[PDB]
Amino acid sequence: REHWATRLGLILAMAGNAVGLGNFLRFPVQAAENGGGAFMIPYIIAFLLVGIPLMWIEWAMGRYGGAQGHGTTPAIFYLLWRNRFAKILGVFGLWIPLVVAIYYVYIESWTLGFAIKFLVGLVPEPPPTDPDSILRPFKEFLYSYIGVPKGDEPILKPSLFAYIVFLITMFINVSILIRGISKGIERFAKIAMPTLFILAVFLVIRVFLLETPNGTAADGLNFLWTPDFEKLKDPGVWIAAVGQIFFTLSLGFGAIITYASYVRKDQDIVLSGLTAATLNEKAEVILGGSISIPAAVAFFGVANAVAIAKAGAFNLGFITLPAIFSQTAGGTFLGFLWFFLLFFAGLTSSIAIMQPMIAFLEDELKLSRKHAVLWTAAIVFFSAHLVMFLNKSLDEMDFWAGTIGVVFFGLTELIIFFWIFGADKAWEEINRGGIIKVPRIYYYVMRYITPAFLAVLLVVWAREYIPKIMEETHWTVWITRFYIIGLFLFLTFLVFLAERRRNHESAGT
Ligand SMILES: CCCCCCCCO[C@@H]1O[C@H](CO)[C@@H](O)[C@H](O)[C@H]1O
Ligand SMILES: CCCCCCCCO[C@@H]1O[C@H](CO)[C@@H](O)[C@H](O)[C@H]1O
Ligand SMILES: CCCCCCCCO[C@@H]1O[C@H](CO)[C@@H](O)[C@H](O)[C@H]1O
Ligand SMILES: CCCCCCCCO[C@@H]1O[C@H](CO)[C@@H](O)[C@H](O)[C@H]1O
Ligand SMILES: CNCCCN1c2ccccc2CCc2ccccc21
Ligand SMILES: CC(C)C[C@H](N)C(=O)O
Ligand SMILES: [Cl-]
Ligand code: NA
Ligand code: NA
Repeated sequence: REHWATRLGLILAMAGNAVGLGNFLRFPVQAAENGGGAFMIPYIIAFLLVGIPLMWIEWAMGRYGGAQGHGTTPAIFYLLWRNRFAKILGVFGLWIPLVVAIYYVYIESWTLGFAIKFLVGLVPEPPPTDPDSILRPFKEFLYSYIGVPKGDEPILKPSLFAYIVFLITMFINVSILIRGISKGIERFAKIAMPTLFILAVFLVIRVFLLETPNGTAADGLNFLWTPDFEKLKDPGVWIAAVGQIFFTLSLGFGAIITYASYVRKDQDIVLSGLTAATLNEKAEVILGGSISIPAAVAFFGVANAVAIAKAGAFNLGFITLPAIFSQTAGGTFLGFLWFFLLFFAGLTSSIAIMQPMIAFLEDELKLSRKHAVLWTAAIVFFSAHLVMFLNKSLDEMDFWAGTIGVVFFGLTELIIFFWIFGADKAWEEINRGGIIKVPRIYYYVMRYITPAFLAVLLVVWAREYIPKIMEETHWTVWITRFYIIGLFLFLTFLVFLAERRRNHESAGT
């Protein structure tokens, strides 16, 4: 069994797991689209009532399972609840991270592609006034890279460069994962995190130096950090805030659990878990929130910045920011640093969502690390073609797996660990070996508050928001739904084979 060599490696690996594209690309959009400061209140509450408690729960379930040679939920859920059904529900712990990896790695490859082009200076050349004359060249740049449709058809035509970069991205992910936990994920985390931090701070510093006739970077911070209690009664903001919390902290993806399964039985998961969660939040609200938003508001003002965030989730990070940078000396290089930052941020997170499948193949099907990594890479690479060529396929996978799936799974793992397994056993398991104890009140939060909070959230969602996404979408969404449902059946079949394999082994022993 592989174990994290050092505590710093563990923290930086777990921090690398959480700190990713969600901090720098997703958070800014979610905040701006929901009133900025009006989004922060529910976000902070969601972090305290959902983020923190679930982080500890996943670290606990992981370490508990790893002690018995299991790093994924199909097996761990069964250990906590001896029921054939626990194995089915556990499949989501392999499905979610696999589906998310299918589109996450692709988006990650974009940042590598852009980074390369911006470094070499193969970027557009804007006409020397007029906002549209500045932004259009960059919009075209993105649209040509990923191949956005021009006609009436929902078909994408990625550039050859984009495709080749995706292959390289997969290769880089494999090169790290194939070396294992300590010599792969950990070695890399110790290099990537410090780099990521320096790049992020440098960018924040450069961004503040932005002052135009429309505003300053300070105006952006005020927008993001000014309370608006008139939206606290809006369910949509709460759904957005909770969704962001889950995504940014890697909760409900089965990633934290798998990583924690490599933590030694005696090791502290309380302080370690809290540190990883805190590092992510700092990287999100302080770093992530201080780059994109302040820069957009500085050049276009609050109103226009918000409109740009509402048009295309990728606008602000792949079109707007590099466009804004292009108007300053060394702006192309600054764009390179922005995309290089995103690449490392994503790379440290993509290896985390691919490890669960790898761990399952090693733990349950007894495959060698080499074979487990290559097969996982093959499944992701192949499946990724659907996201690369079918328009809005990405949007669909992100919803079922990265949005609904994670909240549902988060509630499932809590119920299984804190209700079925036992609230008092769970509590003991979480605190065992801890350098610090979990505050007493959190017992009540985990047992009553968190589950009730997520239960209400899921109910409202399925009533006033999801029916539209089941009756107001293009027919091609069914191609993606069909395929991801097939992935679930495939994983269920593997769980079944793992059962038959273990049974046969128990007879020979
Ligand atoms: C995975 C099973 C079959 C995959 C076939 C992939 C064929 C990719 O084909 C490539 O697509 C690129 C755009 O994405 C084009 O730019 C290339 O010219 C084209 O050769
Ligand atoms: C550097 C790591 C991967 C580099 C892949 C480069 C793929 C280049 O691909 C080429 O790009 C040219 C534009 O630059 C196009 O005009 C060509 O049609 C295209 O085939
Ligand atoms: C993902 C499920 C199916 C993916 C099918 C991808 C088929 C790619 O097909 C290729 O597309 C290229 C343009 O991108 C064309 O230039 C090639 O002639 C065509 O063969
Ligand atoms: C399914 C996910 C992506 C599918 C991309 C399909 C791109 C198809 O492209 C089409 O391929 C046909 C042959 O199959 C050709 O006869 C058409 O002329 C060509 O436009
Ligand atoms: C509305 N569709 C775009 C969905 C994808 N998306 C992702 C997903 C993974 C990593 C980054 C992002 C950045 C853009 C973004 C913003 C808000 C929700 C989802 C997303
Ligand atoms: C899916 C997770 C690994 C995503 C990561 N926590 C991020 O914020 O990008
Ligand atoms: Cl290109
Ligand atoms: Na994050
Ligand atoms: Na990361």
